Amino acid sequence: SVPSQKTYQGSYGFRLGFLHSGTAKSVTCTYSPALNKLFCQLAKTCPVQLWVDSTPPPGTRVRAMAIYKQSQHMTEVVRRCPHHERCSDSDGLAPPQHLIRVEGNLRAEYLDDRNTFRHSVVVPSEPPEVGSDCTTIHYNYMCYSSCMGGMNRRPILTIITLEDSSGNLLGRDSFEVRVCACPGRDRRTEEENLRK
Ligand SMILES: CCn1c2ccc(CNC)cc2c2ccc(-c3cscn3)cc21
Ligand SMILES: [Zn+2]
Repeated sequence: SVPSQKTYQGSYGFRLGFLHSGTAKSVTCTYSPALNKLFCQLAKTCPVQLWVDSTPPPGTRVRAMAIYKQSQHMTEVVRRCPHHERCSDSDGLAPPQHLIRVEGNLRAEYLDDRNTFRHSVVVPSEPPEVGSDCTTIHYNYMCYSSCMGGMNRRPILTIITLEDSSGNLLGRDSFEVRVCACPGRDRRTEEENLRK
């Protein structure tokens, strides 16, 4: 009923990484290590790095799923709001209900769980491009945290799982997400609040 969010590096040493994008008013996506929280604008590119200490097998996959952070809402499926699920902004692959999309990966697959009704998007694990030290997946979040009838200002977490070809767990990481109009300003505010 509630997927695990326990960090788990597993046998391959799996974990996420994030760019250092700053907090200027014009930034479209920025990650706060002190809050373990990503702030991004609606439907904008969010680069998420994948790191491992050793090479996983061919057919390893990487899945992303959103859940509500608060206890009283964890059982509710995170989905796009009644407006955005009907705004015909499909990319041809992502179902219009899904909050999380993968940008620019034709091997992305979108799951509606037959049992939990939860949504997820999964791509094959790939080695870094020649000359890079990690692999990057580009995610888009397709509703605002504030969207009425949808997330309705409730905070969410993204859970990233490394999986084998059967879907068995190999590694797990997670981060909070706020989809908002001004990520740089809101990251500065929430970090100030944390210190105060
Ligand atoms: C998880 C992304 N990633 C890395 C990230 C980071 C690194 C470390 N670079 C210093 C290596 C890999 C890596 C190697 C192989 C595969 C792979 C082969 S067949 C399927 N997936 C994937 C890899
Ligand atoms: Zn919405």
